[PDB]
Amino acid sequence: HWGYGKHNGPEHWHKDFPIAKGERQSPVDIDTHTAKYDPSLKPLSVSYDQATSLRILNNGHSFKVEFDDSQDKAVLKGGPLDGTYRLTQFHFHWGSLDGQGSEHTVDKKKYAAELHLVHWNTKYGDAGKASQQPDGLAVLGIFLKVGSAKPGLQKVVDVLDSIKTKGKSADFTNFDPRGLLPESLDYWTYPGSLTTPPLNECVTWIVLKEPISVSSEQVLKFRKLNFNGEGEPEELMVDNWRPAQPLKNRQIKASFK
Ligand SMILES: NS(=O)(=O)c1c(F)c(F)c(S(=O)(=O)CCO)c(NC2CCCCCCC2)c1F
Ligand SMILES: [Zn+2]
Repeated sequence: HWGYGKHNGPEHWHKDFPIAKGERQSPVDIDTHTAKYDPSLKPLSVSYDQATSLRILNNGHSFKVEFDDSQDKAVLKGGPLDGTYRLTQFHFHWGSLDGQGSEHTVDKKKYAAELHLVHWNTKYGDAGKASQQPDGLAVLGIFLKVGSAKPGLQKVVDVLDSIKTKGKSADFTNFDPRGLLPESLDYWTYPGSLTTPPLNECVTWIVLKEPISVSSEQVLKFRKLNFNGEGEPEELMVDNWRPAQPLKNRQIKASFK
């Protein structure tokens, strides 16, 4: 029943999910001047060569591309992480206009959108179980700015007209998420939470410093999606971002100087 609107959006979520007011909620503003360079952090290992995309779905909040995560096929390790995290899905958050849409901010700057690649720690066996653990998930966050097109995104944007309204899905195989990554894997990292209900405090966030560029046409297709189900009043799926939450005692670490 939650969403992003005036009566059911982020300021209301604490009533159903009191963890919304917890000590490690996400997203956050990344103050780049107070982030601590940690020379002991590892390079992030992203191993997406054998990834198997399966389907794309409009769930009424975002859209999400789900992967075969029953094998060790698309894994994140290294960086701040201990052990192996398997990719289960990615999704995006975006704005009604180019000056907003990201969840994280950088020195208060909002990006047009943010891509989240969600991974779960294999020591917990399954994504639901992992979501109940303090080190259960690792989410790789990538900012999107509007400028030149990202050719690797086009396969995603071109099927969005088939999943316009809540509950629609389609097969979506052979999508390579490597085509969504920027050149650099320099990153900030901090302990946080899911940014949607149930808001569990189970995420190690890894947010890349380098944005990708996407074109105005690509992001316009995101904005044609609908929050509503077919046959309810039309509400365009825009501004599906949670604003920055208090950092509380946490340190953000940088992998770079
Ligand atoms: N931003 S985020 O990465 O914290 C996020 C979402 F915004 C999001 F919408 C989803 S969702 O569509 O699946 C809706 C429920 O929050 C997940 N998904 C993860 C969290 C759900 C629990 C199971 C663990 C892996 C999926 C999710 F991780
Ligand atoms: Zn997200």
